[PDB]
Amino acid sequence: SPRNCLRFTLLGCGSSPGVPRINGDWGKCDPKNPKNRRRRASLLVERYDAEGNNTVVVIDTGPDFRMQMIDSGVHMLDAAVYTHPHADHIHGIDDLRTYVVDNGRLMDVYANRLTRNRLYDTFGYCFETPVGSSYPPILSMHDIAPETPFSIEGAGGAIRFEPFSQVHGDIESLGFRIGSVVYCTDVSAFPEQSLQYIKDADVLIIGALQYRPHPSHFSLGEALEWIEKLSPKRAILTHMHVPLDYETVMRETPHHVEPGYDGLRFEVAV
Amino acid sequence: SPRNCLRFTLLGCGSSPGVPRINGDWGKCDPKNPKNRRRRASLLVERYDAEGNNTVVVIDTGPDFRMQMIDSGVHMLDAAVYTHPHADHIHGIDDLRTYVVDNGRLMDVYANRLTRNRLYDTFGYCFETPVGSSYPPILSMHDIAPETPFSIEGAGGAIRFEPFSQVHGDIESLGFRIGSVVYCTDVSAFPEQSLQYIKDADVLIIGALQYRPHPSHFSLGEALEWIEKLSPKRAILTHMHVPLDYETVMRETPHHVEPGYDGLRFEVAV
Ligand SMILES: Nc1nc2c(ncn2[C@@H]2O[C@H](COP(=O)(O)O)[C@@H](O)[C@H]2O)c(=O)[nH]1
Ligand SMILES: Nc1nc2c(ncn2[C@@H]2O[C@H](COP(=O)(O)O)[C@@H](O)[C@H]2O)c(=O)[nH]1
Ligand SMILES: [K+]
Ligand SMILES: [K+]
Ligand SMILES: [Mn+2]
Ligand SMILES: [Mn+2]
Ligand SMILES: [Mn+2]
Ligand SMILES: [Mn+2]
Repeated sequence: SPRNCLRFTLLGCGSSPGVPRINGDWGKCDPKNPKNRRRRASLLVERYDAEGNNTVVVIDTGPDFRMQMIDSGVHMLDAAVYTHPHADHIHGIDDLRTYVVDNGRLMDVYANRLTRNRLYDTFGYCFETPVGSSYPPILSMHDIAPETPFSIEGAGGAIRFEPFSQVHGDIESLGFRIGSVVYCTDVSAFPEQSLQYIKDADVLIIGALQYRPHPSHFSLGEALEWIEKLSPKRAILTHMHVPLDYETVMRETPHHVEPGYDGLRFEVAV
Repeated sequence: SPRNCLRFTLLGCGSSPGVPRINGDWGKCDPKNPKNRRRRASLLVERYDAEGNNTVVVIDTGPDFRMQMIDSGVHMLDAAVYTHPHADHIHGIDDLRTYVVDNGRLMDVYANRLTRNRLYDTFGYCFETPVGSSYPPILSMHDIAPETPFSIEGAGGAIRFEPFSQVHGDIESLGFRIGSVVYCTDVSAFPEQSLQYIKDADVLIIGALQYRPHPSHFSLGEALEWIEKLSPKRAILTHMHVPLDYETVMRETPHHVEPGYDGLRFEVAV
């Protein structure tokens, strides 16, 4: 059992349609390598104390959330933190309901104004019972904003997040630093003020969609450029689309850089 | 390869949180029997011609839709038909996008007014590009209503659906007859006018949630009562929650009645 650590699990490392796409398209990925089967992008963040008690926080609840949590072996949850309101990051939100019953209290969720306002539109019944329904709400909303740290409490002690702004095509997404681990998905550019949060990470988890440019995400080359500038000790690529084959990308990248895979898990000192 | 037939695949046969729940709760289900692992409720409907060309229609696109379609081995889709606007039946809707690209045209979806109006609220971006976005819409909406048959065209020939009203707790859901196969999920009572569509089926797929009463679904006993009255040649139970173990329910039910399982597949004459 883990003790005296943060533990991170890469729940999903795929692009918005997953790998393979729903039509069975693997792109250039080797279908025989299980590491190329990719769920939608999400990160589990845990803190364990000396006795193995844990605080558990998920970053994003996409459509794969339920299977991600089942397969993680972690059976409790303290909070959900959201990057931005795109389908692949939010459409598994209803599956928070079981934990509300287990915990006997609303699930604390964390989101910026843009994300929160879209969740209210799309998933109002999670916040407020609509006319003609008997379903109680399940979520308790908390604001977050770039450059304002926030902490989530739980049985393993507090987990402190440092959110920051990312450009994501035509909208803003959030990245987060947790200790010396940084999570940057759905990003096409980093604003100058965000650099302090992303440099000198022990582990930088950074989105690299594909080889060719895309308006909303870094290409592999752009991600590598950023990794060279930010000098993380280790980098892990995420939000990888069907052009990016695990073995191939492993070869093409520096030794301290690797494509992620679903279930990739590591512990770090608190 | 299939020929000259309708083919039905039970894509999912679970209750709204799946089996096991996200917290790893299997209830009374034997976790060692793969048939007890249940995705959210959905049915694939295909028509094959003499040369093996197919028309493909899905009933409901819940969170498991992508994996359901991948695992089905069927890599194309002509339409989606919706029963009612509950999370477990609609929150995988974004994953229709790949087929829109493949088909070069909007995905035809079919829904009653209640369902359509909720989809417009929750998933507006699928119908109409919102302010500040460049994402084109992906869906083309068609009305359906109880007692009004409708047909979907495709490469395998037309598939004719006969929709009818079901009581589902505080709302209405739709059931459908396709030839002599009937699909009745999320139903707590059948209105008198719907009986003509449900009697004398070759195969009746009918929701049975659990043993104890529930306001929104038939219990196993209630489902069996209905099966005795409607005299289907074969019945398959669906939308089964964690109290209902496959082997156990198999024993407890008449020979012509069985609990479903994900991937359950059969062909019938056109
Ligand atoms: N919930 C939501 N999803 C959107 C919206 N516009 C696009 N999407 C979906 O969000 C995803 C964008 O994927 P990305 O390439 O940023 O990972 C796709 O699944 C796309 O269909 C929107 O306005 N709301
Ligand atoms: N999309 C949507 N889902 C709902 C609403 N109210 C309840 N739900 C969800 O719909 C499901 C109801 O499940 P049922 O027991 O009918 O299979 C649960 O996942 C529940 O959280 C609603 O107003 N809209
Ligand atoms: K490498
Ligand atoms: K039986
Ligand atoms: Mn994304
Ligand atoms: Mn995005
Ligand atoms: Mn349901
Ligand atoms: Mn329902």
